[PDB]
Amino acid sequence: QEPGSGIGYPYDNNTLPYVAPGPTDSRAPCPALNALANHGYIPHDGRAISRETLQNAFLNHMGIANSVIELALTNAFVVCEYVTGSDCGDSLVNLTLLAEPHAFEHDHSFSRKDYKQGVANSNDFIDNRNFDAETFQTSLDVVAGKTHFDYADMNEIRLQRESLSNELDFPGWFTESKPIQNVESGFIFALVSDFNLPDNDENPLVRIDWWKYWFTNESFPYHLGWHPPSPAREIEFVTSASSAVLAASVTSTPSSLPSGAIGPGAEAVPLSFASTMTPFLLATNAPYYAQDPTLGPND
Ligand code: HEM
Ligand SMILES: *[C@@H]1O[C@H](CO)[C@@H](O[C@@H]2O[C@H](CO)[C@@H](O[C@@H]3O[C@H](CO)[C@@H](O)[C@H](O)[C@@H]3O)[C@H](O)[C@H]2NC(C)=O)[C@H](O)[C@H]1NC(C)=O
Ligand SMILES: *[C@@H]1O[C@H](CO)[C@@H](O[C@@H]2O[C@H](CO)[C@@H](O)[C@H](O)[C@H]2NC(C)=O)[C@H](O)[C@H]1NC(C)=O
Ligand SMILES: *[C@H]1O[C@H](CO)[C@@H](O)[C@H](O)[C@@H]1O[C@H]1O[C@H](CO)[C@@H](O)[C@H](O)[C@@H]1O
Ligand SMILES: *[C@@H]1O[C@H](CO)[C@@H](O)[C@H](O)[C@H]1NC(C)=O
Ligand SMILES: *[C@H]1O[C@H](CO)[C@@H](O)[C@H](O)[C@@H]1O
Ligand SMILES: *[C@H]1O[C@H](CO)[C@@H](O)[C@H](O)[C@@H]1O
Ligand SMILES: *[C@H]1O[C@H](CO)[C@@H](O)[C@H](O)[C@@H]1O
Ligand SMILES: *[C@H]1O[C@H](CO)[C@@H](O)[C@H](O)[C@@H]1O
Ligand SMILES: *[C@H]1O[C@H](CO)[C@@H](O)[C@H](O)[C@@H]1O
Ligand SMILES: *[C@H]1O[C@H](CO)[C@@H](O)[C@H](O)[C@@H]1O
Ligand SMILES: *[C@H]1O[C@H](CO)[C@@H](O)[C@H](O)[C@@H]1O
Ligand SMILES: *[C@H]1O[C@H](CO)[C@@H](O)[C@H](O)[C@@H]1O
Ligand SMILES: *[C@H]1O[C@H](CO)[C@@H](O)[C@H](O)[C@@H]1O
Ligand SMILES: *[C@H]1O[C@H](CO)[C@@H](O)[C@H](O)[C@@H]1O
Ligand SMILES: [Mn+2]
Repeated sequence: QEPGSGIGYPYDNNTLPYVAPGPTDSRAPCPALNALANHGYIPHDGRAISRETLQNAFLNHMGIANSVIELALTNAFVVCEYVTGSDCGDSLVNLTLLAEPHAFEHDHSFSRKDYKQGVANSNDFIDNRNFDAETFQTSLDVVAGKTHFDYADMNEIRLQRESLSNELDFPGWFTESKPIQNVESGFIFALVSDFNLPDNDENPLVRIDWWKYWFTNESFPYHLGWHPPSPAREIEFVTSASSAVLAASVTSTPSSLPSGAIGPGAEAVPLSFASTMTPFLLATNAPYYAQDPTLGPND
């Protein structure tokens, strides 16, 4: 928000306004990075981003401690080297390259289509990067009529998304990514679980309106009473939440789940790519921004 607005106070004492991305700006397949870039906490153009810039942006403006993004930074730069063909040092070339498929970006996302989702031909690919309202609605509908959801509900959401993706993706494309997705499940609990409930740290419940605002608008749900978690969330909270989602009892089993969908997941680890492997082409679509309504500087 505008720095004088005081909207972030006393949690964020140095806010910057929302500015929609323009057609030449680089955006990510990540709703967090996109929100940060829309506020200029990382470059508004989404280019040439250092680790420290990301660390400070997350810590000071989202209540996410450095520990939470350690592996994410490692993988961002692994993917940068893979996509660009050379070491990216400590300047991430852009956000868009993070949508390189079957890498850090993965199938069965909560709010993005898959790279080969619903394509008639094997060489076809689509926008697996920008927010997709229809896709996100398939996640939201699992918790329809609710204001909050818990670990078991999140497990049901990711199963629905796995089922849909496995059915809709071009044959042979779908690849399960439980470890990375469920770190992201933990990220959702970390950012938009309801800290106004007495047992939030032990038993976090996601506020659906907060989640929907963050994902749809790629800005922060301050108007809904959200604020950055304080103290900043740490990695322990995230991986615990991740394990709790995958441990939760499934009471509704979708059909067409991949092998081993139900049950614990492997620890997320550093990515690696063969030098022989050429990257998949990146979707080239202009960056998504909310248009129904468009957002003001304080939104
Ligand atoms: C340097 C830090 C980060 C990097 C490089 C990064 C990168 C990514 C990438 C590549 C994806 C796409 C995966 C996919 O859904 O196919 C993604 C998704 C996601 N990210 Fe980030 N991320 C970072 C930090 C965070 C943080 C701190 C949060 C929240 C606290 C966050 C929230 C999410 C969520 C919820 C998704 C899933 C979106 C969906 O499934 O529709 N990210 N991120
Ligand atoms: C974010 O950065 C990535 C990585 O640099 C950009 O993707 C790459 O964009 C270049 C064009 O600047 C593409 O190069 C072109 O490739 C074709 C086919 O190989 C070739 O015939 C052309 O002469 C040219 O070299 C490159 O393919 C592409 N990389 C991938 C894997 O898709 C991306 O455009 C950047 N996005 C933004 C919004 O800044
Ligand atoms: C995206 O952001 C807009 C702007 O903040 C949301 O629309 C507003 O919602 C706030 C409460 O968060 C209300 O005070 C305003 O009356 C609304 N204004 C307008 C112009 O509609 C919108 O709800 C957000 N989208 C989602 C899905 O959360
Ligand atoms: C991205 O741009 C490429 C050319 O630069 C196209 O070949 C791709 O199909 C893809 O096009 C999509 O996004 C662009 C924005 O660059 C739109 O102009 C197209 O209409 C399309 O949606
Ligand atoms: C914001 O400023 C107030 C008043 O000076 C202060 O009490 C608070 O600690 C500040 N918040 C942060 C996160 O620095
Ligand atoms: C989440 O899981 C990690 C291991 O992946 C632990 O280090 C952390 O304490 C939490 O249980
Ligand atoms: C790890 O931490 C999470 C979040 O604090 C808990 O919900 C979980 O039960 C475990 O203690
Ligand atoms: C990972 O951690 C979660 C949260 O404590 C457990 O519920 C799960 O069984 C696994 O050990
Ligand atoms: C069985 O119960 C779980 C508990 O959350 C739900 O997520 C599911 O929809 C089904 O009703
Ligand atoms: C749906 O079915 C699966 C496998 O049959 C169970 O693991 C799940 O608990 C739910 O009943
Ligand atoms: C229980 O929930 C799962 C996941 O949302 C569905 O696949 C199933 O149809 C039932 O409603
Ligand atoms: C979230 O984190 C837990 C604990 O490391 C994993 O088991 C899960 O697969 C996801 O990566
Ligand atoms: C990480 O691992 C891959 C193999 O999966 C190697 O090709 C790469 O060079 C790095 O060691
Ligand atoms: C990268 O590009 C090579 C050819 O240069 C392909 O063979 C490969 O499948 C990938 O698309
Ligand atoms: C979002 O932006 C548009 C202009 O692009 C306005 O018409 C709207 O009222 C809101 O400010
Ligand atoms: Mn994805």
